[PDB]
Amino acid sequence: MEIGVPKEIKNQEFRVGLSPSSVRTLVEAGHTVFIETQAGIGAGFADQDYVQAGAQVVPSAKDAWSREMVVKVKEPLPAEYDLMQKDQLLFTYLHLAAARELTEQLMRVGLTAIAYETVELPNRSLPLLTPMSIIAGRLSVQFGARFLERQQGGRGVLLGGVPGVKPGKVVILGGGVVGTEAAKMAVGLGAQVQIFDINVERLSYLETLFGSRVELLYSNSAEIETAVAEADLLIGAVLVPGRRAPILVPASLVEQMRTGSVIVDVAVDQGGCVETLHPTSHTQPTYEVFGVVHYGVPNMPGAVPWTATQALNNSTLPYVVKLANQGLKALETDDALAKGLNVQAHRLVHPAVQQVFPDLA
Amino acid sequence: MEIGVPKEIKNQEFRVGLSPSSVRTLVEAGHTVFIETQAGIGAGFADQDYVQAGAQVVPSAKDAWSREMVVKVKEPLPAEYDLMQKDQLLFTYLHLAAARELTEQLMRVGLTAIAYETVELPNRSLPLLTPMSIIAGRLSVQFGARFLERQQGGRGVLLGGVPGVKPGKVVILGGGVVGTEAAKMAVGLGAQVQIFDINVERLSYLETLFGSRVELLYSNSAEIETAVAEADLLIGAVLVPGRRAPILVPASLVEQMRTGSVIVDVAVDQGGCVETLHPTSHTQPTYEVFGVVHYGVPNMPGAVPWTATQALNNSTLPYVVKLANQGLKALETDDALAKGLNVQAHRLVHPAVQQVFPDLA
Amino acid sequence: MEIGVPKEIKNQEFRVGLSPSSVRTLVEAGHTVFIETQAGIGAGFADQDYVQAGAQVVPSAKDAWSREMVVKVKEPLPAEYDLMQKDQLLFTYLHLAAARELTEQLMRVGLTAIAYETVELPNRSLPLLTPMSIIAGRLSVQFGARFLERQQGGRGVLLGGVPGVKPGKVVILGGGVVGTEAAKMAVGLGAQVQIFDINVERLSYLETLFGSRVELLYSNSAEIETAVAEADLLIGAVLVPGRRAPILVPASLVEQMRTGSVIVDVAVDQGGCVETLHPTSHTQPTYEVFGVVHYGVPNMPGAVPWTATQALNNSTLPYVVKLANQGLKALETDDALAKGLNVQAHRLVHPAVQQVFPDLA
Amino acid sequence: MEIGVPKEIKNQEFRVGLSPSSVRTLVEAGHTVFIETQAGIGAGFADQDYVQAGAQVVPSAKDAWSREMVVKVKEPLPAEYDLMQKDQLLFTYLHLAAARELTEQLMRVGLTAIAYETVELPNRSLPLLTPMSIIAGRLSVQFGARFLERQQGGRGVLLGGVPGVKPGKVVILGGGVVGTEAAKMAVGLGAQVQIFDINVERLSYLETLFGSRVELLYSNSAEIETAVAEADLLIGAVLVPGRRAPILVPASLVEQMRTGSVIVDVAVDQGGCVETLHPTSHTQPTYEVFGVVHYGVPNMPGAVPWTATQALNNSTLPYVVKLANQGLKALETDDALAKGLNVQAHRLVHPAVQQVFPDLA
Amino acid sequence: MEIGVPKEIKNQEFRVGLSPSSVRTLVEAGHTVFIETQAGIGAGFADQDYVQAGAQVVPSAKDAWSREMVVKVKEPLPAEYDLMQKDQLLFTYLHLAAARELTEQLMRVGLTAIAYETVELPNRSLPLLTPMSIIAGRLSVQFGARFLERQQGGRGVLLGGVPGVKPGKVVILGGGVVGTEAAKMAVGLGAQVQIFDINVERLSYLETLFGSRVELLYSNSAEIETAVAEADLLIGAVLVPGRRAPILVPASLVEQMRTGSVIVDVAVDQGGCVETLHPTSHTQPTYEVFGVVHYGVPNMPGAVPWTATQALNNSTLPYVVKLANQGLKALETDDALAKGLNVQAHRLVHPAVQQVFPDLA
Repeated sequence: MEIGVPKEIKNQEFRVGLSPSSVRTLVEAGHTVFIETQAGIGAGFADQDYVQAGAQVVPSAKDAWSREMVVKVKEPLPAEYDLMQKDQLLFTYLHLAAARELTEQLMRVGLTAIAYETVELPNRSLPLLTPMSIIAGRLSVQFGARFLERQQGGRGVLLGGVPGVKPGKVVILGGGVVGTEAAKMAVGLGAQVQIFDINVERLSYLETLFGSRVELLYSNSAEIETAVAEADLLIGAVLVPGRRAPILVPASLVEQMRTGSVIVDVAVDQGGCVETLHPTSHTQPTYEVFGVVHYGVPNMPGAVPWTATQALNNSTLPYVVKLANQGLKALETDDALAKGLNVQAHRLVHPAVQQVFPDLA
Repeated sequence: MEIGVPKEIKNQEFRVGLSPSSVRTLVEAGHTVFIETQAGIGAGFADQDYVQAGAQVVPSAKDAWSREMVVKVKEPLPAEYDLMQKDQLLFTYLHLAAARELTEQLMRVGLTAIAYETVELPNRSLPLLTPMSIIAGRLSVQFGARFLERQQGGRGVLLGGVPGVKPGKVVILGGGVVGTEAAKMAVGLGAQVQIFDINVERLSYLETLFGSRVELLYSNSAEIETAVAEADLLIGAVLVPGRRAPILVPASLVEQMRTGSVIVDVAVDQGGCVETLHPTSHTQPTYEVFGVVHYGVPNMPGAVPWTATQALNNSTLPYVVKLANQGLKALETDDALAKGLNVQAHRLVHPAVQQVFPDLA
Repeated sequence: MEIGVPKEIKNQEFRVGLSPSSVRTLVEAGHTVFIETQAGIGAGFADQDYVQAGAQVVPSAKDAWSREMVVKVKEPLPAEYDLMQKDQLLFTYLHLAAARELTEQLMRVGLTAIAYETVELPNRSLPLLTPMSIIAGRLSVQFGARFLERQQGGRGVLLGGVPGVKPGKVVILGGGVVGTEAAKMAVGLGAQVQIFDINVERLSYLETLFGSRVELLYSNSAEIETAVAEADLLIGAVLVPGRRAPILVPASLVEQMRTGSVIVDVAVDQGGCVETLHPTSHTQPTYEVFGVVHYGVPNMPGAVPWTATQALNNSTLPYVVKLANQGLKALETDDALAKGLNVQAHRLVHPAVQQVFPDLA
Repeated sequence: MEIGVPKEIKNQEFRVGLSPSSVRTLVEAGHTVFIETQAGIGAGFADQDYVQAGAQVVPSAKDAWSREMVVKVKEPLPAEYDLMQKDQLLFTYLHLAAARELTEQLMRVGLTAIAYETVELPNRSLPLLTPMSIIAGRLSVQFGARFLERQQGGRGVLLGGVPGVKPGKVVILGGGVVGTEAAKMAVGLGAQVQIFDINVERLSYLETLFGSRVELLYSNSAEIETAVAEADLLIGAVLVPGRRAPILVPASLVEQMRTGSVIVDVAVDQGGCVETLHPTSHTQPTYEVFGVVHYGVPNMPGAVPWTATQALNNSTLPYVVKLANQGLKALETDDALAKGLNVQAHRLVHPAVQQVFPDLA
Repeated sequence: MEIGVPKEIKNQEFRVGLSPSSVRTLVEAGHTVFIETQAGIGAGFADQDYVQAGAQVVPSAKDAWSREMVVKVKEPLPAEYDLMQKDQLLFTYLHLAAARELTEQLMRVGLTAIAYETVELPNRSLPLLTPMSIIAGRLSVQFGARFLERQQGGRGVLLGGVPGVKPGKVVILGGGVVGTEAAKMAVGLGAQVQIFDINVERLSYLETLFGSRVELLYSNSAEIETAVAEADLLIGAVLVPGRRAPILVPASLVEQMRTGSVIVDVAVDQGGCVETLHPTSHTQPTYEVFGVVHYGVPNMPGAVPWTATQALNNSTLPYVVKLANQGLKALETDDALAKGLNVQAHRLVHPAVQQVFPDLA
């Protein structure tokens, strides 16, 4: 099949739909791939690398959008609305329940659009999101460390301390994937770490990973208050993929934290468990509330496009190939794919999205 | 004895001569301490904290310089030349072999000046520098990680990678204190690590710390070239405390590195083992040469003043107390202290400094 | 019930159907056991040991084959065809889809034959094969190390290296049971290790076992090529228990490997992922192709009969007892046993074997 | 030479001068050994075991004291004063600077007495004490855990906690041998551990043992107060082998501890760093002060005589053999032995003991 | 809803139905809580702590039993029979199949009684027992160590030994939750450890926890005999929650153990795998049989009420809240709760209990 990859045009998006290794793999299965010049460049992949792999490098986005399957990272933007075609297959992150216009737009055109974020397994795991959740957990600690530096605005604490001096204290709210990758990094820098969770079984599993090196605590208001008051770095890791999280950290609690302490909430764009935290821009990543530093820049994984592109591809790849081979039948061979289907022939097919635009259905 | 602590006035210096715990300790031994208001603030110590400890908080630097012993972090600056007095004891980092004027200035006045950096043990270890060298080793990796982020200018690599994706490669030149603290952090973030050193015995000792988790290699030109060419993060850790280091990394080698790779050299202010690296300012911390990012901001420990002040104090403290108790006799009870003596009664006493200003002697 | 154990007569087979501890256990449940003299000897079990346990030691194979249940390790050989009886229960490794004659032979006679290798659980795990797969994974590294010695034909590399010298690189294709036991050993000797697998979830689980000590990579052609080209020891561990494996390592790739490198493929007898590798004999275990050493001797576990016999017994034992107690009814109490049934009363009952000799059905 | 071993008669002393393995070794070198019946029994060594080894088992202490060399664990008691002889060599723990009468007594008689505790190396290490110091460090945590049980009087805390529940906090004052063996055990039970010491170099070495699993803190009044106030188990491990320790823990500090907390001070018999702690008896091992449980039973190693006897012997053995071979000349071949000499021919030879009984000299 | 918590009156029971953190949580959901004075005291919770949390502290048990829901730890005792009321909800450990009278008694009264021990998940896991099983596993080693001390009656062995001396040997029968928590502690003290189990898959999982640090052995009579004969500490951990365990350790085996060895069987009250072990009292915790020390005191977790109360609450809490919110409907929303139901309106509803008092049904 013909597959195109346009360059991402969203602001600060440097990742790319397919890496050179994926392309090569796709080419070995017959398919032919067209990639817009410079598409791979922000992720560290030159056109040359795409050529060695068997890709035809195209000079314009129009030449990349004109194919049967377009494989991207972000949702299409208005600027590209006119490049889309009637019978395409579109495979990327869509987040339709948040873009009425985009949703209508794909409906008018009539292609079939598959969202990475809704392809779901029998377990209800979202295999195409996890890779990004892992990266975000790991980055949270890297950003946190940076903002604890005095020049960056923090109190000036080294997480690991030095023999004879207290290490930094990291408090993590949420013991899932994100919270666990975060703990790995903090423990790696030598910090003292506490993780809270409401699931004891999860707490039990974590002990098999960390032994007694980390404090594993049940999330109850009383313990949270004490812990939080003593933290140098507070990490919100309750990323329950639908509705906002209950506030575990109220502004009153935040007033009780030390000056130059830092908060990072992985769930910022969706809604976090920290009352005072809201999204910020790249230009002004942080703000203070009570002398406590808030970092609210979203899409953490976008900071490491080289790593992030491959991680995503390792997971999307088997799906891309299934689609290129079977075209639309794969939706009737693959249940998870079937679940990724959001729009087709002018119809809104995704039950969850229908619920949001109940009148679009 | 009366001891004063003025606020550091050097640009971007946030550390303070004595922390509250030191003060308290000093007070319990009879001595009385005077600290200029806000002196502790950049390090996270409010005046109140100094009061609980037994310090008298003074409103002006003049009130802090007027004592028998002044305890500081950095060298005195011209602005303070007129606050110094004839029979003081001055204890701080001086680095006289680099400041002719300062040196003359202390000579005119006639106090006795003891440099933290020359107090040396029979082993020739410099007990008052080590604490900062440890912190600098640990920070090198924290800075390096930050500059590998795409928005910061790097290729966009997560050091630890994710299962299924390659981790970052960190190459460390020098297996001493700095290089070893750096490896600890890199290994902690999940990176693949290589350390080079010319001392096999040192390599042998490192294996007792890391087992087979890190590659321990003999420093020879041939291996260095290969390693370096493949690095995402190159760390210069040859901090031989006198003369500049031989260039282990020539510009030609640097041209061979990947674009978006990062170099950090802990020995920048003194002279590093990387040809192309020179000091930079806080305002413009990095620059590119061959698409390779260079970070040249000196005094790494200044980023974590809270941690750095205590670490320094844990080491200087026993000396400060000896001086406050015995005054000038301690130099004749303590050999290491004796070695810290640089200037006294208008005379340049330090052999190494005499060698530099041979006509000042 | 009466249970016999004949001595294994296949060439180079030193294991035995039941160890002394199993016998004792069987005896405590009423059953009586007959074992041919010297049957246990290649595995390190003298007849005396069988006597203390309650076994009756028999002087001939005929005296051991004449019982209601015969428990063995390998398939019966022509030489023994005439010792078999009409209503026996035979429990051993059969591999019928590869022995037309054996299959016919058991059909003529009319006993019921249960194959260790087809007794399968609801998960489709083959509980009676796993023990051997674990041993084979562990041995692969032990053999590999031996063939890397110069006198054995390899380049002369110590896997662990020594401080200051590069360790050996081990590349493992397949992240399942075999590949994972192999990594354990290689990491144990100090080698640098990479594991490739197509299942990310499997890669994720492996990180919980190894942390960041091993490189966990997605199997794609591009990465495989690079890795393989740099390997000292290449281990094929794709042992998909039915059909041959896709060639992951083509002869062209092998021509690119260093001279004195070694390849071991655990799937040799069934068909491996390395093009150039074919079975060899004990007498001439290895051969060279492109200066690259190939080890092709099958049945790795046969090298450690003492360990291998107990491991097998720990797993077969509960089945042997069920059969001795309930006779043929156990097949209607035990689904897994039911699945092990291959031949009974002149009928070929195993669906998979029928598929191979569709005219035998 | 003839060597005797009497049974220890001190109350609650179950150890014995030589184990069976030592005896055997001594016998193989020519020497002949006489041991009083039941001498080994409290340590788990029956007379039979002594016989197999080559010892002659004697029915009375008189038969054991009558030899050229007597090897014991404790000091001789009045009851045995009359069994001693004029030219014996006595080798045991003496602690003369605390027993005027014993000292005079050995002077009257005229034997040469060598104290285990003063045999000292060029480093001033006391090789024959260390073994007991290691055991005491390990036991401190075992006793501490027991007294934290509610029925034993403590608050009812499990040191390791369980996932979801806080672990116990153990605070250790002193980072030497004792303090380090104690930390090993506490970390082993899953506790949260802090160690304080005044030597940073020692703190640095400890990090090579524990990594970031334990908090390594500089001993200053301020930090001690906070730590101590939060402890479940406080362990005093400043066992400076001459004079009493400075009080690190004043009664005022103890009033600030939680009820049901426990204190153990390894230096009780000599004088500890905890104000309120004094020796207690086996019959009433503990007492409360402020609701805080105090354990003051001395000679911790006496609780594990089997382990303690061998540990001691492994160290004394080479000395016992040197003495049996060279008799009194060994003191002029061995400097450390020379230093162990306390009394000889009616003369008090030990400089330290002379200082205490300056008129005995 | 109104919730009461009476003080536990059973002998040596110091735990309490709800901790202060639970109370607070319950109060934040509307409910109001009444706790008898001193109820929390044996667990380390003063009334004051209950007040801060929102509890009303009541002066009598009658004031605590008079509520709609009573939350306790142990079964009601005759002394309280008259405090119970007709429409209460009772939630505690009941163990009815062992108390005919209690059972009848709850039947007369007519409340609904829910047993912690029968609330069961689809897996048949008993979520409200596990917390206690974990604690008991950990304590087994702490008690064992204590009884190996000479004064306590054991041979005088330190589990960890010291370099140069043999460590203690711990043999654990049963590889489940209890046996695994026990191994964690023993390994933590430095002991040599063997675990036996009949499930190889379980043995396989344990290797992922311990690597090669522990010996993982299949439970067969022959190996058990040898192991046991060499043990210093034998731990019975076959706690199959219904019927007694098969005797793995017969008196004959016990006669073969060393004198001063210790046995602890976690399953004592229910019936253990050690023939000679029977329950003992607090007053006389142990007894000897063949010179081998037996510890038979039941309810190990009662020794650490502070830890044990929170652990239990972390698990019961979500159930208590569901009951307080939905009252009796929760039994028809929650299957696990439904399974906890034992008695209601004069009827014996629990199938297992009916089987025991078949005439009560």
